[PDB]
Amino acid sequence: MTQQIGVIGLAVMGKNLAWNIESRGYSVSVFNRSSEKTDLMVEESKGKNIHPTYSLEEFVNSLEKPRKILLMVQAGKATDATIDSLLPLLDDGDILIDGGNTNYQDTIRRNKALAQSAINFIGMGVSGGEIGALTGPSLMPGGQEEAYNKVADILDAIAAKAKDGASCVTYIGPNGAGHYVKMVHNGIEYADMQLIAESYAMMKELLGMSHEDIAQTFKDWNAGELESYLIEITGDIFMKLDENKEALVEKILDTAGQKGTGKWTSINALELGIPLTIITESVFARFISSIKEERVNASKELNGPKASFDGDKKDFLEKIRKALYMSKICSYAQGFAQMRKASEDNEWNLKLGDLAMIWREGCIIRAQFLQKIKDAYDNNPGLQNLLLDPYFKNIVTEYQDALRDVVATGVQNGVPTPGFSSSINYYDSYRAADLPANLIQAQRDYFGAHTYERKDKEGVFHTQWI
Amino acid sequence: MTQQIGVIGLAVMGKNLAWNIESRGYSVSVFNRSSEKTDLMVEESKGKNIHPTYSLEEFVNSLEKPRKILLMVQAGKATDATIDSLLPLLDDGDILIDGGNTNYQDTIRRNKALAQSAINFIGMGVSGGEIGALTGPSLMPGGQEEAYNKVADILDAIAAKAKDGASCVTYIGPNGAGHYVKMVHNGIEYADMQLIAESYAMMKELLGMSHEDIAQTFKDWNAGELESYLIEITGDIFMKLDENKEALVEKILDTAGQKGTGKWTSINALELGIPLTIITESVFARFISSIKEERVNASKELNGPKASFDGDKKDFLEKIRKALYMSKICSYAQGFAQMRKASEDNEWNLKLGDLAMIWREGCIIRAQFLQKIKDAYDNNPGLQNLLLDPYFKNIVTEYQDALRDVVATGVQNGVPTPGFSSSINYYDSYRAADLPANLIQAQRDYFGAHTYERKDKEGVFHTQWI
Ligand SMILES: [Ag+]
Ligand SMILES: [Ag+]
Ligand SMILES: [Ag+]
Ligand SMILES: [Ag+]
Ligand SMILES: [Ag+]
Ligand SMILES: [Ag+]
Ligand SMILES: [Ag+]
Ligand SMILES: [Ag+]
Ligand SMILES: [Ag+]
Ligand SMILES: [Ag+]
Repeated sequence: MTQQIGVIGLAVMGKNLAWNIESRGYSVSVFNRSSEKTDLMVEESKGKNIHPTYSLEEFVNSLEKPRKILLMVQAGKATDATIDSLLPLLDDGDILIDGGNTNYQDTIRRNKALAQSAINFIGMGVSGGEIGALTGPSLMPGGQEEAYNKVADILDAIAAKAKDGASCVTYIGPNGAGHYVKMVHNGIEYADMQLIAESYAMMKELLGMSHEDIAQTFKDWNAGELESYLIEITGDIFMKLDENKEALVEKILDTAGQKGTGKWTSINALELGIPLTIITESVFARFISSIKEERVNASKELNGPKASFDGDKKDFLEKIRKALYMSKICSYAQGFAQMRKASEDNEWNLKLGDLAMIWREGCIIRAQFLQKIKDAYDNNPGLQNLLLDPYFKNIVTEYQDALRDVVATGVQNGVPTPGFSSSINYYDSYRAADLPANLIQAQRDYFGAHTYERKDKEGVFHTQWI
Repeated sequence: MTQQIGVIGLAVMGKNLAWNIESRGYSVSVFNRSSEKTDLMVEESKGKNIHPTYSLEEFVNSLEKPRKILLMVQAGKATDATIDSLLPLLDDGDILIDGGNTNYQDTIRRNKALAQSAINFIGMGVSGGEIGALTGPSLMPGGQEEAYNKVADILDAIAAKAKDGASCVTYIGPNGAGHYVKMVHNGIEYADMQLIAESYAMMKELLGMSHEDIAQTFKDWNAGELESYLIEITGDIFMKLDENKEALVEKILDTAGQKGTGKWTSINALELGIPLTIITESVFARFISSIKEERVNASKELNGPKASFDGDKKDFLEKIRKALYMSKICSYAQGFAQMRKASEDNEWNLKLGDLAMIWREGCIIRAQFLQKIKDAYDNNPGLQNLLLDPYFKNIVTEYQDALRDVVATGVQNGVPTPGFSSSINYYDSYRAADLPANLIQAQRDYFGAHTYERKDKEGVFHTQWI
């Protein structure tokens, strides 16, 4: 009278995972604090091996040992409440797996505390949404390596299967390493969406393209280097019409939301001293678009240039394509530099070549762009920046002319390009052998006596500038 | 045998403050954990009323009550260690004042904990460097208002006197409001230093200007609307010669440092949901300046355009002046929108018109720019963005033409302008009644089923996009 794994939190995500685990031949117990949601699942699981429970004691006593408990409750304090109530009921060696979109610092705090009580805590990032959770998500579990191996086969059976037959799951590293990589991957998707949005803004407000030509443009781009799940979905979106045979994408209110992570990865980059300019401008861009009523009033008070393009539009369309691909490359270069620094500071010993399976960028499809990131770090693990990898190096040095043109016309025509500008600014700052920071060092030496180093002489110096 | 106020932490900042307090006629006790610096201060204070102590017990018993203890020790944990040791020796109503560059979150924690022991805590930001603390610093005290009034006469006597006679000290608000405003003010200074740096970069790299042409340019600008302490000193820095009459600022290693605050103010804006693009890009720009060796090898692998300017150099230099002024306005707009949001979330009831005395920007000189910031919020306290203030609004809408030319010329010439591009992008996005976030909402509605709103009809909607 025992089950092999239990799930707590029977919302859409937790219910779908329990069904996924069940469909592989595993006996699953379930529990929900409010009882109406757990017996609801019972009526939907008439043929499935799902054993409902209605108390925390019954749920824990229903699982074989070492117990494997998958936590799919609300992020934040509800998760801490579930762990705090489970802890006195658990036994030494049990495994708690938090599959929610947790801040990695909370995963580190819980994994450290429960380890003192001989309880394993695996923070697992889950990608795929409700659809993927049912059929096969991609998982980023982090925590005790021995606890992962005890549950590796369950995670392997329920995870997505790539083209190579490989499971979309691997051990990221200790404690909060899994939730961290999940956060950084989502932050990289933040940048890609903002760069695709900027590409659509120029195709619409500058080239005056229809929603038919816009959709066909992205589908063309998805066939080449820009092949990604986001580009493919973007093309289909511009083809879904509404009541009056109009593009529904244009009637959607332009206020972008975010459930954290975007804030989290930019805050982390600032803490690590990593320049995550493109992902941070993307998070800021979502902030600005939420002040919609404030923006509409500002539009009536702040004038700007009228967008005009008299030249060859289809060659400018290709320049936008090169600008999008290069800015995406700088996006990853910043994001993977962030991951390298984070593994150093957290002593995670991460393998960046193994952390290139981003979901929205073509995960199961084995997108060529992802394998190029993996191979770059695989061939040179000590690689300091993806911009210096021979492949990406060759592209950004040839595509920079297109990005500079696209940024220039965008600014001169009043169409904001926070992500495009960040990329060409990053490439120009990163490649600059000399920066005007020497002037900043001089000001800092005067105002706060912070001293300075020199380019010709060794040592540190202070100067009476006045 | 009791003094009126005590100082703990006898480095140069705390020793200068104690001397400042003494020079106004107050009896001062001093103490340092390691006694060696204490009885070095007796050797330097022969004629002044400085009573040294060598135990925390003696230091506490040497002060009249309610005791006024100014903390000037190492930021963070040395401060917490001094507080933890002081607490069992204090009495109800005693006032601890931390004058270090402290994260405002630490002040909120300390003020709440000490209040439960009937101990006042004042987090006080101090600006002006070491010479300022000796002759007259800028003070931003925050904490118990009744405790501020008990030390207000001492703070007013030692603080700098602006050129309208007023002492640059004022009660900012409860708990961490004082250190918070110091953090936001420093963040605004970060942006202005990076924008001045970008201005100098194009004067040299693009306009091929001299080092005395560059110097006289900043002094010319300091005579107009761009008058600030920063610009005036930037002109003096370019006049500092070395032994062989070379410009000394050209020899300083271009690695800009930072002691926090810049990180903190950008992390805070991300937490508040405030688009602080210009200040954050400047913080990231300092990060990029640190990887000097990495930048030097990147310069040998990543090519860019050769900077060249054919047109009127004087006409472009005036555009750089307009680009600098508008970008400065756009950073103040972000910085003061951030302060309004923080007063709301923290319940500080901040009067933004009284929080415009930024040190490096001309607070002691009562710069015309800072008074226009004060007048903007005095004339309209509910003002949501300084871009909407009639004075600033008429300047940004005229100067945008110059900023766009400066940004576009920089991108096409490979001179990185992260702050200039951020400002014009911030202006274009804030004035945009419609942004491409509608596409981001459609993508989110597909991947995570996050639903969306419409522009024409009210309600929430979810679409199957394929
Ligand atoms: Ag995979
Ligand atoms: Ag991932
Ligand atoms: Ag269409
Ligand atoms: Ag993935
Ligand atoms: Ag995958
Ligand atoms: Ag003042
Ligand atoms: Ag200040
Ligand atoms: Ag000179
Ligand atoms: Ag000031
Ligand atoms: Ag002042």
